[PDB]
Amino acid sequence: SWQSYVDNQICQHVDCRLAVIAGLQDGAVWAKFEKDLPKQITQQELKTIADAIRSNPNSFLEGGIHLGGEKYICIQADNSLVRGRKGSSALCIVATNTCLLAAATVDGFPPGQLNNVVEKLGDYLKANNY
Repeated sequence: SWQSYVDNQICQHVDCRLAVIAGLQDGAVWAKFEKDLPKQITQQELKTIADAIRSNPNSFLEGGIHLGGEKYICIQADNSLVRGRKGSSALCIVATNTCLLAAATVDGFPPGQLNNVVEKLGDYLKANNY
């Protein structure tokens, strides 16, 4: 299931604050895991991200990356990979052929392990034409 990808492939390999798989066209949530977020992740947040990663990755520089009612400052943005930080919490977002994959880790978790896990799942999905 989509939820098993979130709970196992992502959140048993990193210590998640959040993880989500959503549709790249409409931001529909296919699966999600949350820890202790100020607000539940919304389709509106996901669609905003999807539209920016598809049409203008620079938009994340103005006003940040909003997910779970939290703002992450952008440290990397292009049409298939966006990364951010909120304090010592890292965020990594990938666009596959059909999906947005996003995960953020608890305070202090190594950003590179997060990036490696998300990018690896993205590559698996892309290799299956997802």
